[PDB]
Amino acid sequence: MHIERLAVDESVGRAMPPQRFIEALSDLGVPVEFAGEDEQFGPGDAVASFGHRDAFLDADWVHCIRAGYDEFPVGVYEEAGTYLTNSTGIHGTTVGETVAGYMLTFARRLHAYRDAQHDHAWDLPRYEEPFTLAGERVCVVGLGTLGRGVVDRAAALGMEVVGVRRSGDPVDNVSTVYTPDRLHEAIADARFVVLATPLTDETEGMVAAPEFETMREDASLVNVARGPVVVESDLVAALDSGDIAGAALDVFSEEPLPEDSPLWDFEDVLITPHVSAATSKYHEDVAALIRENIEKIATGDELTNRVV
Amino acid sequence: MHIERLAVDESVGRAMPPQRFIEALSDLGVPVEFAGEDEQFGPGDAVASFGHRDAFLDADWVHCIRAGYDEFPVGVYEEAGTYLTNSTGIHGTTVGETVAGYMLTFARRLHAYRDAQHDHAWDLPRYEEPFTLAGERVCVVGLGTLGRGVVDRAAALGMEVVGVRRSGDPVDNVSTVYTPDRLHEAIADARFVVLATPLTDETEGMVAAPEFETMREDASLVNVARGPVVVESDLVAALDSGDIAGAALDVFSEEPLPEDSPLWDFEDVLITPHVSAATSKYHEDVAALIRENIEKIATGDELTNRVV
Ligand SMILES: NC(=O)c1ccc[n+]([C@@H]2O[C@H](COP(=O)([O-])OP(=O)(O)OC[C@H]3O[C@@H](n4cnc5c(N)ncnc54)[C@H](O)[C@@H]3O)[C@@H](O)[C@H]2O)c1
Ligand SMILES: NC(=O)c1ccc[n+]([C@@H]2O[C@H](COP(=O)([O-])OP(=O)(O)OC[C@H]3O[C@@H](n4cnc5c(N)ncnc54)[C@H](O)[C@@H]3O)[C@@H](O)[C@H]2O)c1
Ligand SMILES: [Cl-]
Ligand SMILES: [Cl-]
Ligand SMILES: [Mg+2]
Ligand SMILES: [Mg+2]
Ligand SMILES: [Mg+2]
Ligand SMILES: [Mg+2]
Ligand SMILES: [Mg+2]
Ligand SMILES: [Mg+2]
Ligand SMILES: [Mg+2]
Ligand SMILES: [Mg+2]
Ligand SMILES: [Mg+2]
Ligand SMILES: [Mg+2]
Ligand code: NA
Ligand code: NA
Ligand code: NA
Ligand code: NA
Ligand code: NA
Ligand code: NA
Repeated sequence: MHIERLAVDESVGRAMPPQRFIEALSDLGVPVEFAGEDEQFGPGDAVASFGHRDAFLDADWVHCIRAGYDEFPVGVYEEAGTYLTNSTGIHGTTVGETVAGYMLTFARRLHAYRDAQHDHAWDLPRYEEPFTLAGERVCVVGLGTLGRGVVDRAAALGMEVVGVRRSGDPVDNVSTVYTPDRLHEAIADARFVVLATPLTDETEGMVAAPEFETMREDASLVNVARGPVVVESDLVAALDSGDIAGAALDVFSEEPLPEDSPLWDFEDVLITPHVSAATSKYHEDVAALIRENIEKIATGDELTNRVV
Repeated sequence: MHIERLAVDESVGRAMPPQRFIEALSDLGVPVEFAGEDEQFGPGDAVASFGHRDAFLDADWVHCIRAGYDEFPVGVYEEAGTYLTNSTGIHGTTVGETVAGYMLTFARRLHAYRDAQHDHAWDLPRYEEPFTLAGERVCVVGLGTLGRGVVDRAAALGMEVVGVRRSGDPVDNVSTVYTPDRLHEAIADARFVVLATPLTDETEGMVAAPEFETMREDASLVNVARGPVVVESDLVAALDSGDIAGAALDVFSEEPLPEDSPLWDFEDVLITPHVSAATSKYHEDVAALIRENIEKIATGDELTNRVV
């Protein structure tokens, strides 16, 4: 096909300033322009956006600036003949680092020390509290971009790494790969269980009371996927009961996390506001995907990360 | 003529429960006995201690359970004929992990999110705040056990690593090493400056107003060495002025850090209570060194980590 301009929907501001992205693409080979929420599109238009608007169905191509596309109506794009791509592939370093940071925070007790800092308290941990990630086990559920970003960093810190993916096939830096059939075996002996799957009707509610029972009482859950992969109320009950020790949570069933959620108040819960992938260079990272697909369009090659 | 007993001074409790350590020393071939602060010593005694007591100068050998021995009067041990060893070599994984945790905390803004957690605030970072360690520069000052623990993990996370040591000679995972006379060159372009030297006459007050001026305004100091390597009042002044952005501090010129230190109150300072090396297995890690040196002394070999 033939792209005549890239419209940058104002919604991209949920992850990056639109002007930074626009200017980053000054040499793309088609003009790039800010688009407000009430604009119309037509033949030749590509649109980069955070979320979906029905107006985009008059464009030739929509690039979702997120990895997760579970809030796009994929069926309506098919019918309109509008291509849809996502941003999978670009979040491995940011998420991987964040998750390494969560794990090190728990091992080295940094969050407890931060709490004490507010009170000007020189508070020493219990002797049994501080440990090293070296030699501890992590299970990574989902072994795509996010999961591999986590795996690589965990392995380099000397962790024992296992994980779960649909094929069960070997993955670089993972000692043992399990199919989803064997989730309970995969999580049972892990100090950390990390969720890195898309939200689909197959992964929704995957981690609930029975999984928390299976998990070690000294283990922590990490959710950087989507909130509804966990049954949130079961997680609260598990934390209350001591079925698991704690959790690092970047995503929730309702975001922003409501103020009356019990999750805020657990010492060994870390709440982060859907920012495990945040980066001051997100504009460059998304721009690279746009450049790639503009080359594919020019040459008549299949688009990267095409959803429909 | 042999070591006939190992006394465990009560001061070891500053780091680990004494009876955990005593029980870890059950293999040794000499009895292991708790010693209170009024114990007398004599020929054939070895003593494991946190700090110095003049009573130890009647013993044959003191093992300091810390890496840093700056609080010991090394001069008087020589005249008394008492050997003195330290615990250098066992803190690379713990401190390396803690420092990686500090740097990831700053990059990923985890400390800011923890502050917000207390307020149930879903506070989003400014676009420029979150970054990745990958591609950022760290300068590690001191390239022994602690500094190489730091370096190896920084390198594995994709950082650019430079550093300083007395000889200025190469070190694995350090792309450029500088002599101490080139400290300002080493630190000038670093996003993180990590201190990992002993406290000596040479290093006391190494990092002061001129060093904070040279450092990038966006840089963070990490001190896991000893407080007095920094001129603490100059660090406060630099943070007030914005000469640097912040700091992760495990050690202080007075410990416990007084409740009225200005350092508690900076958002981008992390205070930790001299616990970057804390570990639930410290008793095992130190016992290994004791076993090693009991065997060295028994056989007439040079002692490991002999100071005097
Ligand atoms: N928190 C954040 O800011 C953030 C950032 C990016 C992505 N995400 C979320 O993470 C998801 C994954 O992103 P990605 O870029 O790694 O995608 P990806 O397509 O590269 O990887 C997905 C992986 O999940 C696996 N998977 C699917 N169903 C599974 C199941 N039932 N059990 C186990 N594994 C299963 C796949 O087989 C693959 O290994 C996104 O869909 C999005 O929801 C969150
Ligand atoms: N925070 C903690 O809990 C904790 C734990 C262990 C050690 N420490 C401190 O860290 C210090 C270092 O321990 P280590 O085991 O790494 O010691 P080490 O002897 O293995 O290494 C010391 C390093 O510092 C370097 N150094 C000395 N003078 C220097 C100078 N003027 N400029 C630059 N580099 C210089 C040496 O060349 C060497 O590379 C200890 O003496 C102790 O004070 C703190
Ligand atoms: Cl797969
Ligand atoms: Cl040296
Ligand atoms: Mg508006
Ligand atoms: Mg506690
Ligand atoms: Mg189940
Ligand atoms: Mg608990
Ligand atoms: Mg609360
Ligand atoms: Mg702020
Ligand atoms: Mg100077
Ligand atoms: Mg500033
Ligand atoms: Mg205060
Ligand atoms: Mg020998
Ligand atoms: Na991917
Ligand atoms: Na460990
Ligand atoms: Na459990
Ligand atoms: Na050493
Ligand atoms: Na970076
Ligand atoms: Na400066």
